[PDB]
Amino acid sequence: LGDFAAEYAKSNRSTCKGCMEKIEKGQVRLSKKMVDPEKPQLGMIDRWYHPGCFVKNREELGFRPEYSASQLKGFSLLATEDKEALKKQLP
DNA sequence: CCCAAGCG
DNA sequence: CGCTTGGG
Ligand SMILES: [Zn+2]
Repeated sequence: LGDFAAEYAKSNRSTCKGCMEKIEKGQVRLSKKMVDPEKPQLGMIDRWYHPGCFVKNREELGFRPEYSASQLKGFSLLATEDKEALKKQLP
């Protein structure tokens, strides 16, 4: 059961591991906590995705369309409008 | 110049 | 953890 987060980007310095394009400050982003090959030195760090790019990879990231949004830690803290958009985007 | 939030 | 850099 890989663990997931959802939040508004704290900054514009993070990069979407999907499209490899930088995410903008304030933009809704999703993460799988997960060791990096490069820095196993680091333990379980966040890998961030555009919700779209995330969705592209539900399988490879081990997303459980069953449980749904509830499984994204922090999902409840989002604007109602934003909460909605995701529910839709979701398997 | 400065330095800790942010990220990786 | 250590580095880069937003935000002073
Ligand atoms: Zn992306």
